[PDB]
Order: sequence, then C-alpha cells, then structure tokens
Amino acid sequence: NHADYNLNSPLISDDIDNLIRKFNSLPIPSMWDSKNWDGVLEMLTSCQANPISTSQMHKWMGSWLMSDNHDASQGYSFLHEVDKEAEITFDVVETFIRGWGNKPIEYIKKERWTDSFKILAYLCQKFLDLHKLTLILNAVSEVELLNLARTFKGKVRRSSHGTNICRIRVPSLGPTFISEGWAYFKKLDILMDRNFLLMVKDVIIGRMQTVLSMVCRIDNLFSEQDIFSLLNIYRIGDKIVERQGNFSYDLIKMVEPICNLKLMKLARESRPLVPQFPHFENHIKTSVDEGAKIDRGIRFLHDQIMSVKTVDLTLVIYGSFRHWGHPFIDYYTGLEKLHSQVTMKKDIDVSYAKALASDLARIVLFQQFNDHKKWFVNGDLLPHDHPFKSHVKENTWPTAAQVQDFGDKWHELPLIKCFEIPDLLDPSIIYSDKSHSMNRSEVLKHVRMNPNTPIPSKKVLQTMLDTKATNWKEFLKEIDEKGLDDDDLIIGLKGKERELKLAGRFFSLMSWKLREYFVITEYLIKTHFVPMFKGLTMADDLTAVIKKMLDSSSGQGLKSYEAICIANHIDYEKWNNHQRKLSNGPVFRVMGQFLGYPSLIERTHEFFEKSLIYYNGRPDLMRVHNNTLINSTSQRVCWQGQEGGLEGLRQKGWTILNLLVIQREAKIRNTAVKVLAQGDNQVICTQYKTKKSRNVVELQGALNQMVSNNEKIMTAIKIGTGKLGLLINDDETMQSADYLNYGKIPIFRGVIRGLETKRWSRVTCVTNDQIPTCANIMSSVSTNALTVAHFAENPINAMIQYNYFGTFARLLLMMHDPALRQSLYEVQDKIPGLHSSTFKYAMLYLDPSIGGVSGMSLSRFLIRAFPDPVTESLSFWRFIHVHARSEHLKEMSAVFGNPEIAKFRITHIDKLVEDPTSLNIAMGMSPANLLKTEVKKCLIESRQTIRNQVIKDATIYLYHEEDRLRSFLWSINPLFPRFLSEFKSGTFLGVADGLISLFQNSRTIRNSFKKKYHRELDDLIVRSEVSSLTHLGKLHLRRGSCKMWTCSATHADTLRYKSWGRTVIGTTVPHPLEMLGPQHRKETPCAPCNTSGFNYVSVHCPDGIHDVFSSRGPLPAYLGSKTSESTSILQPWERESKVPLIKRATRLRDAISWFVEPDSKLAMTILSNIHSLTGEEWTKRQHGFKRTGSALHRFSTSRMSHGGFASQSTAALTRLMATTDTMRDLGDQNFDFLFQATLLYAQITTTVARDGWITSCTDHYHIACKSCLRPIEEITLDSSMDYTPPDVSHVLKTWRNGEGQSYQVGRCIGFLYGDLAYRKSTHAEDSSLFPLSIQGRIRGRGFLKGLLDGLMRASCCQVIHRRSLAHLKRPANAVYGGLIYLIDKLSVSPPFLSLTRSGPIRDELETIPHKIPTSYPTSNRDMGVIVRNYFKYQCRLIEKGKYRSHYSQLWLFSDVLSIDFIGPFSISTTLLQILYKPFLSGKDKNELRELANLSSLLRSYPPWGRESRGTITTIPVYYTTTPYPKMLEMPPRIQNPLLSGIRLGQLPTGAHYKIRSILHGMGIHYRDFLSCGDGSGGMTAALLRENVHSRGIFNSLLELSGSVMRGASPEPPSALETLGGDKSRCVNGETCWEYPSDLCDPRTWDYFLRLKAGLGLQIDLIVMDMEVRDSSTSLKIETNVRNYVHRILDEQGVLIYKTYGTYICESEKNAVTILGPMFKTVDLVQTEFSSSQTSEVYMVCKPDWSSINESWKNLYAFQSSEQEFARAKKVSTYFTLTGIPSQFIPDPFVNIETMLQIFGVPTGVSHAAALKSSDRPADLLTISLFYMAIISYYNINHIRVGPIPPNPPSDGIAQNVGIAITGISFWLSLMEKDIPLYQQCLAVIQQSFPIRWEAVSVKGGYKQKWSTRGDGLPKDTRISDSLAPIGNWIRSLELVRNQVRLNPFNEILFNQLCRTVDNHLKWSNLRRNTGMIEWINRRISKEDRSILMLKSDLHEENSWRD
Ligand SMILES: [Zn+2]
Ligand SMILES: [Zn+2]
Repeated sequence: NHADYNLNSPLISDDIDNLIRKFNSLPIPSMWDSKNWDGVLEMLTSCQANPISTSQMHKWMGSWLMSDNHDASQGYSFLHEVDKEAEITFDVVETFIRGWGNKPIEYIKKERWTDSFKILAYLCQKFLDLHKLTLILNAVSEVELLNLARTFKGKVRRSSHGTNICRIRVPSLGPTFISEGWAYFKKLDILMDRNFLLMVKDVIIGRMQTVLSMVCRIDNLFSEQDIFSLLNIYRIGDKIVERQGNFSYDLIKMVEPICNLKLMKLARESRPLVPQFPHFENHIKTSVDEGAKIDRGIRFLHDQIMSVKTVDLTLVIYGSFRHWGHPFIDYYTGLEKLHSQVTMKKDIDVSYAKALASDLARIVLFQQFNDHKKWFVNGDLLPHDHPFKSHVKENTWPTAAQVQDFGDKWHELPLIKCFEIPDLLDPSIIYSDKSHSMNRSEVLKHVRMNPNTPIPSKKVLQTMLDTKATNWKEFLKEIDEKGLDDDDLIIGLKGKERELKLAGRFFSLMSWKLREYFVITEYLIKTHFVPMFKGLTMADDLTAVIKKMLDSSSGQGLKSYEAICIANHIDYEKWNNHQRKLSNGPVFRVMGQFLGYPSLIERTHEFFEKSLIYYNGRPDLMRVHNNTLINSTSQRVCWQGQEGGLEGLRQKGWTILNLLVIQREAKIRNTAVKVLAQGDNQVICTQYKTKKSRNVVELQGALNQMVSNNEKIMTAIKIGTGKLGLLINDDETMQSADYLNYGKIPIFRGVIRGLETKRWSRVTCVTNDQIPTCANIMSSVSTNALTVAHFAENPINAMIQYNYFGTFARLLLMMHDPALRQSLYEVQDKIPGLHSSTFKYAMLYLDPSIGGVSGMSLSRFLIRAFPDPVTESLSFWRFIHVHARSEHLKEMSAVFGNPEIAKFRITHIDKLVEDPTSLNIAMGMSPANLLKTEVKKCLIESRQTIRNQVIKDATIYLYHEEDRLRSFLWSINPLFPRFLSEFKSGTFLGVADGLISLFQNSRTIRNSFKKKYHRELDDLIVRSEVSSLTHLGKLHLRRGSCKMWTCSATHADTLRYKSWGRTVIGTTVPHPLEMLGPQHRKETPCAPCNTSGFNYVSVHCPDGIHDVFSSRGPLPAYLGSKTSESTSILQPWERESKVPLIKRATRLRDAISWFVEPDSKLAMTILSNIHSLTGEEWTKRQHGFKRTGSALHRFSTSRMSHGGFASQSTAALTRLMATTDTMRDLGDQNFDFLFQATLLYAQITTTVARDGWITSCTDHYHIACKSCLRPIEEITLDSSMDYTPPDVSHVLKTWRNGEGQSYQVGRCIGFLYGDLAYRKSTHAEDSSLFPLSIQGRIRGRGFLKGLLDGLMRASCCQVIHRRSLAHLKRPANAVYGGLIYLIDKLSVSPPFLSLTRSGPIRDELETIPHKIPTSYPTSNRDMGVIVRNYFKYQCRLIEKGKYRSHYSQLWLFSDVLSIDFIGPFSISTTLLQILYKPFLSGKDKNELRELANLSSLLRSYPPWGRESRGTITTIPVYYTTTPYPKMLEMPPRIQNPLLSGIRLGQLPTGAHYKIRSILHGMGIHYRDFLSCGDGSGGMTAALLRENVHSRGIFNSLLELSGSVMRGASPEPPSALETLGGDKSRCVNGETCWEYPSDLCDPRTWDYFLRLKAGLGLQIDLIVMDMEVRDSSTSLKIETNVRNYVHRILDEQGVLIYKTYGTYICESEKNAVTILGPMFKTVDLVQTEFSSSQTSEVYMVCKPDWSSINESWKNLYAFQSSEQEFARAKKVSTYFTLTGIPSQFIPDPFVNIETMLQIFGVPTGVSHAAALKSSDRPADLLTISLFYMAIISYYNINHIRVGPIPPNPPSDGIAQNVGIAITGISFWLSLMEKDIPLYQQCLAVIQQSFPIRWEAVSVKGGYKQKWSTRGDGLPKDTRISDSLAPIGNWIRSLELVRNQVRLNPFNEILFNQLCRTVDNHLKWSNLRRNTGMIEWINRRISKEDRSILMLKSDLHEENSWRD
C-alpha cells in the first residue's frame, strides 16, 4: 500500500548509526538532522535504554537465532494447527495421487521427529512474532495499528508530536517499542529499522521453511540426524557472525564455494579415475587458512561441510548460504574499489582485437550469405583478393585457400545495412519500470540546491510519458555521427540489496538518452547478433536453456571413460569493470558497420569516458563546479571520467566479444569446445571421447592427456583474454566430466537439480511493495512450488509441500491480512463463512480460471504450460470426484466445477478478448485487472497531459474507436477469441495495450501517483479482496449446484457457451488426465483394456525408473513443444518482447484464407486494411492458399502456439521412451487432442506411478473418453459490422521505425530440406511422420523419387551459388557432388531417419537389395546405411543418364509460407534443365549469373531355397553323481575376422548357418521354438524359414540408447524382413518389445509360459545366443532356466545354449548347472569364426571329465593357424550364398563403391574401381592391391606437394586405412595362400598395426611419408572393435570374386589402374617412397597403443524441441 514486506534495497547501517549519533549526546549525524527522527527520540527518552550499533547488531543477531532460552508455545500451537489443516487438504491430494499414481500415502505429521519440531517451534515462535513486528512497523493506518494492537495483545502509545509508538510484548524478546519505521530497544537493548529487522525475518524464515521442507518427505532423503547436522552448520555460521560482526561474510562468501567444492568432490567420486584439479581445492584451503588467520571455526565449518556425506544435504547448504546472512554494505569502500577497478590501465594488443572483429565480420557475412546468399559488402573496393570477384559474381565466397590468403581483414571492407532496425512501437519492446537519473543540469542543481537529501531516480515510464518520444532513426543517426550531448551523460549508483559482499557492488541507472541508447542497442544486439552465436543463452526461455544444459554430456559412470566432457567455469574480477575501449572498439565498430550506422555502437566506452558518475545515496558530500561534481570530503562519492564498466550495459555485447575470443582460441587444438555464457560468468564444456581402454593405466595417462589438452585451451584463453585486459584467475574453477554450474543452477553428474531449499526459503516472501494478500502469498507459494515441481523428479514433494506451505500461509493471513487491514478471525460478521472445508480447499486448490482465488489445481504440476486452464482444472475436479473415496470431495467437485456465471456484458468480453479461454464469473475482479482498468482510465482521462505523440495518438485512438473495434470484433458468430485477440493486439491499439499492461502492480501503484489517484487504488485493493473472500464464503453452498459432468471438456465448452452468449470456435482442449485417465500396466493383462485399434499411447522404461539423479540415464529425452515462451529464469523486463505490431498485422494477413478466405472479403478487406493503416496498401491480394490445419493449438501470431512443456526433471525423461507412432489410427479428421501434452502426460504419470521399479517396465495409455476425444471441423468465420481501420497512423509510421501423388510431397519436403540444410538452421519435424494435415495416401517410390528430385534441385541452386561461375567444368559433377553431400547429411540427420524406419517407405527402401541391419531397433547407423544405399542406387542411375523429374506440376503446399520455396523452386526447374543437361558449357553462364542474382534479389513371401549346412565337431558328455573337477586347459583367445568374413551370404549374422548346421547334423525336429538373445532375430529368421511350418517365440534384449526414436516404436526385428513381410508365423512379431524383454531375470519366463498356454505353442525348441558379458548374469539365467525349463520345454524337447570356452572352463559350469536326459556340447565350423573357443551346448530333454578334456583339445581355440586357415579354405570352397534371394544380398559392386566411399575416396574413383572389379574378375589380386593403393593415396597421400601437411595420420583416416589393409590382406592371404600374411594379420588385429609418420621437404612446402619398417612418429593403430568392417571387406571381395577364379597379380595392370585413377603415381611410390609393401612379408614389432591416445569431436545428446 505504501512500503515493503520482506526486503527491497540494501542494508546501509549508516541511517541507524546517525540516529544513534543524533540521539546519544549529539556527536552529530552529518546532514540528516532534517529527518523526523524526533519520534524515535521521544521513544528513546520516554523509554530509556541504549543501542549497540552494527557489528554488535550482527553479533546479537547471531546469538538470538537458534536459541532455546526463549518461549515456545505459539510455535507448538501454530505448527499443530498447520498440521491439522494440512491433514484435511491432504485428504484431497490423497485421493488425487492415490487415484493418479496407484501408490497410496499417509499424512506424515511434522511432530514425528520431535527435536526437529522443537527447533522449528523456536524458529516459528521467532518468525511469527517477527511477522507481527513486520506487520506493525509497516502499516500507515492507525486502524491497522489498533487492530494489530488488539490481535497481537499489544497496545498503542501516542507520543507528543502526534507519533504513535506501539508497545508490544512478544515471547522471543519480551517487551518492544515501535514507531515510524523504527523499532525495539529494551530487553536486548537494540535499535532497528525496517531494513535490518526484515533481513532478520528473511533469515529466520529461511531456516524455518528449509527445515520444514525437508524434515518429513515421502522419499526419505533426510533424517533428524541430517537435519541436526545442517542445524549444526547454522550454529557454526552463527558462531562466526557471533564472534564478529559484518566481517564474517567474507567467510560466508567462502561458504558457498566450499559447498561447490564438496559437490565437485562427490560428482568426482562418481567415475573415480580422473585427476583432481588442485587449483580450486587449494585456493579454498588458502581462503580457510586466511579466514582462520582472522577467525577460526570457519575451519570447523569447512570441515563439517566437507564432512557431510550426502548429495542432497550438501545441495541444501549451497541452497542456503544466504541464511544467517546479509551484512551491512559500506558504500565508501565499495566505490573506492569500483573506481579503482575502472581507472585501472590495461595493456591491449589492438590488432588482436582487430583480428577478433574480423572473425566476427566473417561470421555474420557467412551467415547472411548463407541466408539470402547475397553478399552484404559494397562493390566499392579494390579489384583484388576475393572481394571483387565475390560480390560481382554473387559468390566467390571462398575456400580455405582464399581464406588463408585473405588476411583477417574481414573487419576491413565496405559493410552495408544487413539487419534492419525492428520497429519499436508501444513501450513493451523498450521500457520496463526500472528507473534512471535526471539530466546533468538537474542532478547538478539538486546537489547545489537541497544537498542533504539523496537525489531521486526518475521512473522510466514517468519520463516516457512526460518527454517527447524517440525518433529511433534520427536518434541513432545523430548519436552515430556527433554523439550524445554533455547534459545526458550521467550515471547514478544504487547498492543492490542481496549481495552479501561487504563491498556492495552498485547497480546502475542512466540518464534518459543513455537509458534509451543502451536499451535500443542491447535490443539490436539480442535480436540480430545474439542468435549468430551458439552458447550465449540470453533469448533462451527455459526448455532451450535446459537443452543447453544437456549440451553437457556429463555423468555416465555406466559407460565410464569411453566419453568425457570436462567443464571449465570462469569468473574474472569485475568483467563489467575491466571492459575497455581500446579492446571492445574494433568489434563494436564492426557491429556498427552492420546495423545501418557505422561507429554507433562503439560509443559505449566513449559515453562512459565522457560522462559523470555518482552515488545518489550521498549527494551531501559532492561539490559543484564546472558542470563537474567533485568529491570534496574525499570519500570518492562521485567522479568524472571512466574507462568503462557498470553491469547491465552491453551485457550481451561484451559477452559476444569474450565468446568470440573463445571461438578464435578454440582452433588451436581442434578440441571440442561447447560454451555457455551468461553475461559475466561462463562455462566451457570441453569434449573428448576414447577408443576402448585396455590396461587401465591408459585411462590414467589418456585422461591426464585430456587434462593437459584442457589446460592448454585454458592457458590460450587466459593469455588471449588477457591481451584484452580481462583478469582471469587460477582460483576459478573446473571439474571433470561431472558436475557443472551455470548461473548458480547446479548440474550434477548428467542431471539438473534445483534448490528446493531456495524456492521454499522464498515462499512467504512477497515481491516488491505488493504486500501479502489472499492472492499474493498464495501466488508466491504457488509459483515457487511449481518451480520446485518443474526441476525435481516425480512432482510430488512439490504437491505435499504445496499443501503444507499453502496452509501455513493461509493461517498467517488468517492471523492477519494487510489487505483487509485487520485479522480474518475477527471478520466473520462481515463476509460469509471463512472457516470451512469449502474455503480452505478453495483458497489452496481451485484455479482462478474456474473463477475462484488462486493456488493452482494440482493439475498444473503435470503439463508445465498447456493452453486450457479451464479444461485442465475442470477435468482435475471431475477426476478427484470419480476417484474420491469420500463424500465432501464430491460435494467440493460439484461445488467448484459449477462456477456461478455472471450475466454477459460487452465489458466482460472486452476483458476476455484481452485474454482468451476464460469465463464470466460472479467474482474475478482482480487487483491486476482492476489496476489495469484504473490505469487505462487515468491514462485516458488525461490524454492532454501526455508529452509523447506515440502515446498521445494511441490514447486518442483508444478513447475514440475502441468501441468500434469492440463491437466489430464481438460480431463474428463463430467466436474465435484467439483471432479476436491477435487482431485486437495487431490493431494500432496494440500500443494502448502495451502501455496499459506495461505497469506492474506495485510499480503501478507507485506510478499511479501521476494524477489524482491515490486512495482509489487502495480501497480498490480492499474491494477486490473482500469480493474474493466473499466469493469463497459464497462458495459455501455445498452440493447446491449440479453434478459430475460427463467428460468435462464438452462441459467446459458448454460452460464457456453459457458464460458467453454463444458457442465458441472450440478453442478448448481436453487435457490428458480425464481422457487418458489412469495408466494401464501391460505387465498385467490389459486385455480388457484392449480396444484393439491403436487408441493407445505407450511408454517404455527399460531398466525402469528406480534410482535417478544417480546417473544421466540411457535414452535420449523428450522436452516438449517447439515454440518458445516468456523467460522465467531471470527478471530483466522480458515477457512481451516478442513480435512487434507490423509483424503481427503481417501474420494475421498470413492467416487470411486459413480460417477466412478472401471470398469472405469483409473481415479480409479489414485485415489487409489494418496492414494498410500500419503500413500503406501493399496488398496484391492472395488466392489458392487453402489450409486444412487445426484451429485450436496452432493459430497464433508467431508467439507461442505450443502444446505444452515437460514439467519434470530431465531424469525420468531420460530413463523413459514415449511412443506415439502406435497412434496413427486417430488420424481421423486430425482433431483436438495435443500430441505434445499427451506424450508429456504419459511420461510424468509413468514416472510418478512407477516411482521406483528395477524390473524395467512397459505402460499403456488408452483413451478413456471417446466422447470428449472430440472430432474437430474447420469453420471459416466472416460476419461483419462493416468496419474499417480509422485514424491513419503513417505519422506514427514515420516517427516509429527507421524503415524496417506424393511425388509432390517429396519434391516439397526434399527441396525445402535441401535449401534449409544449406542455410543451416532447423531440421526439426518438417520431415514429418506419414500422412499429414497436407493429407496424402500413397507414400512410395513416388515420395522417394520426388524427394530425390526436389533435393537435387535444391543442390542445383546451392551449387550455382557454391561455385565460381567462370569454372563450369562438368556441372553434372557440381550438382551431383552437392546432392551427394546433402544425402549423406540426410542419412545422418535423424528425424527423417525415424520417418524411414517406420512405415511403407521402409518397403521402397527394402525393395533395393542392401543387407540386413544388426541392431535390434536398427540404429541411425543402419538406417543411414539403407537410405544411402538406395539413394546411391538411384543416383547411380542418375550419374549415367539424364534425370527426368516426371510430373512437373509443382504442387506447393499449405505448409510452405511465402517465397522461401517458390522462387528457387521455379528457378530450379529451369536451373536443372540448364545445369544438369549439358555436361558442357555455353551461354548458360549468363543465365546462371542472371538467375542467381534473381534469387538473391528474390529473397529481397520371397523366393528361397536351401542353405549352407556345416559339420558338427561333437562333444558327448555325461554327468554321473560324483565330480572329478576342474582339470582343464582354458583356451586362448584369437578374434580372427577370417571366417567371420568367409561367411559370404550372411544375413544379419552367419549364426544363421551355425543353427542350420546344428539342426542339420544334430538332427532336431522342432515344430515350434523359443529363440532368445537374437539381435535382429537372425536365428529366429533362420529357424522360421528353414522349417516353414514352425511357429516361434522371439526375444531380444532391446538395445536402445544408441538410437533416437523420434515419436516412434522400436519396430519389429529387422531379420524378419527375410520372410517377405509375412511374419505371421512368428507370433511375437511386432509386439516383441512391450513385454519383459530381459532374459537376465524371471517374469520373462512367466510371460513365455503365458505365450505357451496362450497360443498353445508347445515350444519343442529352446535356443539361446547370450553373448555373455557377465558371470553374474550367466549364473542368473542358468538359475532361470533351472527353474522354468521342464515346465516350458516339451517332452522330447531341445535346449541349445551358446557357451564360451573360457567361461565354461572358468568356474561355475552351466553345463553342470543344467543336466537333463541327453547332454552334449558342440563346435560347428563351416560356420563358426576361427580359433574360437565359443561352442554350442546342447540338451535333448524330457573319466567323463577326461573325455571332456580330450574334446577341449579337439576344440578350435586350442588348434592352430593351419587348422584355422585350411578350414577357412574349406568354407571358401562351400557356396555360402546359394538359396538366398537377391533382395537380401548387397549389389556386389555398390557395396564396394560405398565402402571405398566409406574409406574417404571420391565416388567417381569408387565407381571406376567397382567397374574395373566387374571387368576384371579374372585378375582380382591386382584390383585388390589397387584398392589398397587408392584408399592409401586418397587417405594418406604417399604422393603430392604441399606447404605444411601436419600429421595426417590423425586417428581415423589411419584407422580405416589400417583396417582396410587388414581385411584386404586377409582375404588376399587366403587367395594368394601366403601364411605369414595371415600370421601377421592375427598378430596385428591383436596388437598395433604400424603407421610410422614423416613429412619430408622436397620444397614446394613439403611432401609426406608413412611406413612400418622405419620409425617416424608412430600413430600406430589398434583394432579391437574393428572385426566388423574387416568382415565387410572379406565379405565384399569374396562377394565380387563370385567363386570366380583368380590370376597372378599383374603389375602392369596395377600400374594401369593406379595412373589411370591417380596422379601418375606408381608401384614405385608405393614400393619405397611411402606405403604398405611391408605387407609383402615385412613389418615391425608393436610400438604404440596411441589410438588409445583418443581424440575429440563433440557429443550427441538428443532432445526434440525447444
Ligand atoms: Zn473426456
Ligand atoms: Zn493396452
């Protein structure tokens, strides 16, 4: 009403002190005798006591906290009350949770832990009586005083000057005396003001709410001992601030980093082997040493903290740190420190900064030129370098060559406009209520004139109204050219309040021109340049940020060191001080060049250097001369000149400078540098990843190498940043792959965590001046609770705490509510019954949208946003009713969700047009809208006062034509409030709206003093509150209203209908709760839950949600909807920043046809006319724009159109998989429900209702409400009142701006993706899933051929730009090349890739022969393969002949807006016909030049057979009673890619043949089987095809993490493509994943036996290929079979168990474990890989050990390379391919072409090769060696000349050339018969394929050399994971050999091939110079493991939307 509860402004004890002065003897204050203090002096004399003053204040403060000698009572009673109320309200939540997540809860009291409750009772005693003192000393009215006096037992005492001294007795401190703003005295003899008292209230209530929040949770994360430990921490903290006064906060400023350091230490304990970084801990230790040199016990503090054993408790402490906090600021020392840190003279390297500036210019030139493909430089330049050629051509845009050539002069050019200055109309985009200083003459005159009084800050809005507006154009123009005038350069300082630094570090406020300057330039920055930089999270809302928080790939103790992201975070000193001109100048010069006005934005440090600085808190001390303030008294309280700094100015700008330094110094090592820059404070994620560590000392060394690399980066950054004059510290920190800290938000391991302590330590705090009301405190507990919910895991602790802190608050306001000025117990007579179940529930539970007060629904913890408050809560209430196990809850459901509707008025519709979705209620008069009404009213009733023409004309327009718009809008019968609102905003009235709204509540009541309105607003507040509470008392009608709806969405509609006159467009969305209802658990039957059909969402949690925050989690994510919102993470101004007016009008014209059509012409001529009033009439009309889209969620103006966001931790959402693709069957009309919200809801509800489960799980959601599932329509409104936009605003427009068949789908999305992929921005869902709102049916080869078309065109266009015109050689190669690049880029790109996983497109990709995948769900890898493969097939057909586009009717679609497609598409048909046609040159060059200029100016059962059947090496075995145990040779292990390669016709794997060999020789007849442990279903497919009449049970460990399923189910096992798409014979096909697919445990067996008794299978056969990695898991599964076997397996039945030789000789024989009637084991070659211990155990079910030993000697691992090799020859002799149909095999060239293309060569070469392979089957060897050559020369270049070719072994290229050499030389050795190749091969694959590196100088720069037999630099390559591609090699070349013979290696031919395909290089250059001839018989012994010296790239961490 007047002043503030909780804390606003800093401490500054000087006030108190000088009052002690004036009081005491008159030691004299300074100048403040002016003050009215004599009231307090009358208190001081009338009650004589004596103060203590400051340091002592903080002493007794420390003492007084946590004290026992005290009273208690009110504490006990209060808390018990809270307890009771909360029990009731928890009745409500009880039924909610329990009906929602099936888990029931009991209300745990807070009395349970005893001592905790005692502690908390003392704190409550203290807080509650501090709440009283708060209340009293902040009240103006004698009435409030008398009511509080009667309520709180105190009394009024009038003092002689007419000053009321209240006297109060309170149980903590005993007696107290209180007067205007001043307090206390006797008992503890102390004086205090509002500021000090309140910060103490903040303290105690912090401790209170934190202890409260933790003490009893549902999860027990705490015990009274832990709490005892935190309490101890408070005790210690106290003891510090006890021992001395304010100085302790040094040591506290130490507390929060000590906390940081314990955190780091834990998250380091995570993956133990990493070196710690001594830096930070050491620094800390030193700070504790010095701290303990002053005062110890900080020692004990630090110690006990780091003694804390938990994550949580630590995080709490770090969550507090501010407790026992907030010391007095000394602004003197503050200003000294500041001014010095400014004055500091900095060494600056200039040309360094200039090089940065250049780097930037390069950046945005690239971006712009990759956007509009129009170089933005002038053609005025020197006819040289790149530029002339460049801009003239419209692309020279150069290469590495011309970039190296070009110095970094990018900052020197003639740079043009580029970014256009957005129109700022309405204040929203500029102004907030922050203040600013008055001009120079005036401040100076307010120092000369009344001195003693601090000079005020002129509120931005008050000056916005009273001063003539800004001409943005002339402003910037004149600032640019001549700069600002002296009288506008002034900066005021205010000590910001919370800092905890004894320094105080003053926040700044400018003068009006400086204000506007910094704002508009800041806004140009953020709008244009901010986005050109990754990292720098400013514009980011939340979801985006969290994505940027998952730009830390941290965590993973699971995978351990196989990938790591180190994390640096840096703080500087004063970033916002040490900023300097001579550094910042060039870059901001560049930025200036860019935004229209050169040398504009560079004037920052100039305006600082010229300006005045002063601290408006002490004007007395400043003296006036020469338009200068001088310090006089020598405190440095003001000064002239500055070298820059002061906080929030060019935050973004200086941050872009730094971030550029980083991106420049990132280049040094190519290390992966990810960055997050929040203003000052920044973090650098440094990514590395490892290749499969072996000896564990490698981890030590390698990780220490990651550290070394890291420290190098940091050092380069230190020096670099240092050159600019920014001091970086060696005490500023970093952590390992774990932790990270960003803007005080912790990420721990791989996961975000909030400070529940902090949010709950806020609670009852009310924001500035707002004061607590029924609405406000509830609003606070609410928002903070939803925050907690949002950051934590399953949002429950937030719900129960909500209930608690809510009813805590409610009892506080029941005690007294400052709004009603008296207690609410006392008020019963006035207003209806406040004390009821009704009122309680209402106050804390019904939403405002149903029309009651406030406090959520408990439905909002679910979807973070969602656009239907009404439906949401009404749905909630129906739901709590239906699951209510009581009566009065039902009573409350009817009561609540039948809101009494007030009778319609055009007034109300004005309100609920201004905001949509809501309803007309018998209350709802908010202080908000009432104050909006009042400020509208006042602002309107003075339109003649306003000195601003923008605002004047806006107010006029309002006062005149608002009615016209009102009625005109209101007459549209299909009532479309979204459109009425967007139009309403988009009309020139958007100004009126912006400003009227712009005033924030408290700031408004502060700014409403502008006029006669003083009392009205206060009694209006009283009006609103009495009415509110009156509405609840009224809401005790119980049961009086109607009943339980049916599916409240339809009823929310009907209620909206009854609310208004008519029905509404249907903008209401049934929300997930009522429609999807509780979850069906598929682990249970769910069979009645089956609707058949797909009315079914599902979610998977493999491994389950059990323990989270403890690891990152495997699965990718799901964040939410796409479009952003208002940022709630910070508080600068930013809410309405989005979407100015011209853009609005433009966009609702970009609506038109959608829901209106031009045919309507009325609303339309109107729309265009709005666009004509804002602008002029630029309308060309529009036609053919028909849009079929949904009208509820989607329609908006560029703003949030969204469906919702996840309110949940990333944690569970990382352990889950949401699946959508199951629902394709609701395609229907493409109607209401939000897939976004639904998916989100499934996620949360799943997490909540699982809450921990380790057995994994699968969950079903089937639509319960088919009725309010609600099919849509498309209504196109028109109506009319015959309205026209009046009052032409072109005056304003002057002053405002500164002049700102499916082949068709294929071509559309494919060209769109080509072009967009070249622009490099948004890949999101524009490649969508299956028939869209664009409709369709067939999506075939039609879709794909078209895709190739549109895409090819897109590459046509990008290739006219991409290349120099005057070089035309073979344009075919140009365009072909571009499209190749695109295709690869697309096969990597995921959304399209899942799109091709699922659906009928798979077919068109399964028609072409490829190869089967292996990965069960088929990873992005195998998908990329298949996609590429098919495309190389079709594109091959292109590279040969001509490309026809068929069709040629360009069907543009509704999903393509404007010309981003149109122009280039037309131009691309012509351009394909021009460019791909000739294979030549002509006049076309002219045409290219022309058209490219126009573009840049335009943007102004399958057949089958027999198969390989092998030999069985048999081991019969018996077990008779007694053992003869253990004596056995344990085999060796060779990995021998050999035979794994010789298997030729392999489907996903040749285990296929193995099983054939079993069921061949071992003689099984199985009618039906169970195949478990198949990856893609290989052995399944095998069995199933082999015995055609068999049925089978498929089981696969579901390998998820390696693939991103974007809204899709993992799909069938790929292998079952084998059966020709008819999998019907495999019963478990297509459903496989949704059961317990885990074989490690039981329940899977219960499920199989289910499937046995279910389909009557009888399961003759069991087969398990485990591929066992764990003895544990093995013994586990052994026990499983041991249990379930002979109750599942049949009576003649069979069990095959694949076993490992080492593992069976190892310890616990599974052979022993399982012994049935006939028992054996076998080895089967003519299948099995060479030198292999692996063997198939066997049981037919229904001495010996020495024979076992014998057989083990007859086993393969034992046997040697002659057995190995000769056996593989035998296999070579077998026809391994045979009955395989061609669909399955690769094309026995295309695999070669693509492989050589996998190994880095050009496709042309690949193809010439593959041809030569085709042509020369006879002489193969020559061609093979030629592959060796070609891969070698294109990888490592044994020949060429160049200037400095550094280390091009560089890991990978060397890797793939090594493996190439291996596979090749393998099958070569097998052909050419040479053993020592083979021996070598084995020893190599085992260890270290040599690559010995050199660079020799023959001049011309220098040549490069690689070898083996020599020793250079050894990049020697390990191969472990590499058998697979070796296999590919052997397979391919065995596959092209086609059983055909071979002929001698023909050296002549080799030469032919070599010089043909390559430079002229020869067998010679290969022979000696550098090469692989070593692979004749020659090599060297092992040297390096150093590919295990790892590398760096970037990390792939996927979430969906932003
Ligand atoms: Zn429903
Ligand atoms: Zn189901």
